[PDB]
Amino acid sequence: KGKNIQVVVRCRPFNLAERKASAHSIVECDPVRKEVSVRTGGLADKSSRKTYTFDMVFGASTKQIDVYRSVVCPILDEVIMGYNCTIFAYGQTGTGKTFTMEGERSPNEEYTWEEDPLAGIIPRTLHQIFEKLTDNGTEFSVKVSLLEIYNEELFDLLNPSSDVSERLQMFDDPRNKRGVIIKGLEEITVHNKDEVYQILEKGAAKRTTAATLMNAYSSRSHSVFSVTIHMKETTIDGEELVKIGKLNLVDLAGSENINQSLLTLGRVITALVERTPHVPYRESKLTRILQDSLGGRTRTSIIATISPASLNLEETLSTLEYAHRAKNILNKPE
Ligand SMILES: Nc1ncnc2c1ncn2[C@@H]1O[C@H](COP(=O)(O)OP(=O)(O)O)[C@@H](O)[C@H]1O
Ligand SMILES: CC1=C(C(=O)c2ccccc2)[C@@H](c2cccc(O)c2)NC(=S)N1C
Ligand SMILES: [Cl-]
Ligand SMILES: [K+]
Ligand SMILES: [Mg+2]
Repeated sequence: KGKNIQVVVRCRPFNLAERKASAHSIVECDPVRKEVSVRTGGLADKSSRKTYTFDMVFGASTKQIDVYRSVVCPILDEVIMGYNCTIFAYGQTGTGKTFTMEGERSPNEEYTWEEDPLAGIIPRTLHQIFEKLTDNGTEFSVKVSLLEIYNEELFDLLNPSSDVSERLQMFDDPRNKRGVIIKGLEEITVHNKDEVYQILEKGAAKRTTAATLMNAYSSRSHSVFSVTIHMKETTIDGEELVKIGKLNLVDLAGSENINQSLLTLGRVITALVERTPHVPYRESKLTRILQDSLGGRTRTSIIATISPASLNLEETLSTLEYAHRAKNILNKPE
């Protein structure tokens, strides 16, 4: 008892701009063999390709529901059992980190947020939480906070009584040693499924007001969306089980090459896989906050997003090489 960090790769399909220009892919996926092959240069007539094996692989045709049913539901269940799980998204801007985590809405109001097929991890997860706990006989309370880092300043994106210019501050919990205390960050209680949306949307709004202030805010900022569940399960025979589960959904700043947290994460990951005594957790806010998610007592997953365009070959390969090194990181949950 321990468990490796599981890494999945998700290629995005071509957009219309790429299709109208008869875009040809330099990427291939074999979910069955769990491999991703990349045409590192040359022709489809004859070429050289680089292959990588990950814990899971999802090609361009993969829909949100697929990702949720495969990687998220199983991790949500662990969370409901009373554990800590963290999921990430890593990749160059434009590859789908935000689609994956939050997703979007189908045009012309064709749908309600609960059935929108374009929904990503965050909302589908908040919807199931109520769907699975209200079902059985469990007393629970759910909580959410959306913390984001920009050039090492922390921003609270869900306090509708504050503005965002205000940075919050970080301190170490004298209680837990692999933890920090973020003074003032608000924790919004989601009383029921029909409250989930406005809460998200509000964060959407505060965010667009963050984009006006900070340059490239959506590309250079790290987003940590946390949902905390307090459950008091009473079995049918009548036993009381008091659990506390926490899930962190992190949308990292684009990997494309200033960002102290991005650089540190890579250095922390290097130390962990190279079994180096000192792990530079403290050299960045992101890594101190999420210290337990990297060689800690939390179940971690990294979803690496990539592009199929030949224009992004170089960045696509850095992302794979990076994600592939992560696989060797060891975590001990209980
Ligand atoms: N898996 C996908 N399926 C359909 N569209 C996608 C997918 N991944 C990315 N896209 C599209 O690509 C663009 C890149 O989106 P985004 O999620 O914002 O990327 P990033 O956060 O990595 O910068 C969006 O317009 C989005 O709709
Ligand atoms: C607000 C919001 C989302 C979020 O998860 C989110 C964004 C910013 C901060 C916190 C959460 C997500 C979404 C939500 C519900 C249904 C859906 O289909 C897509 N994507 C969009 S477009 N919206 C409207
Ligand atoms: Cl769906
Ligand atoms: K896909
Ligand atoms: Mg984004």
